[PDB]
Amino acid sequence: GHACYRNCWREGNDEETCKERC
Repeated sequence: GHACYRNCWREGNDEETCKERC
């Protein structure tokens, strides 16, 4: 499971960015 809300943002996106995705 699940990195689309873990380091998803920590890479080079915001906490909302992944939101629209995952």
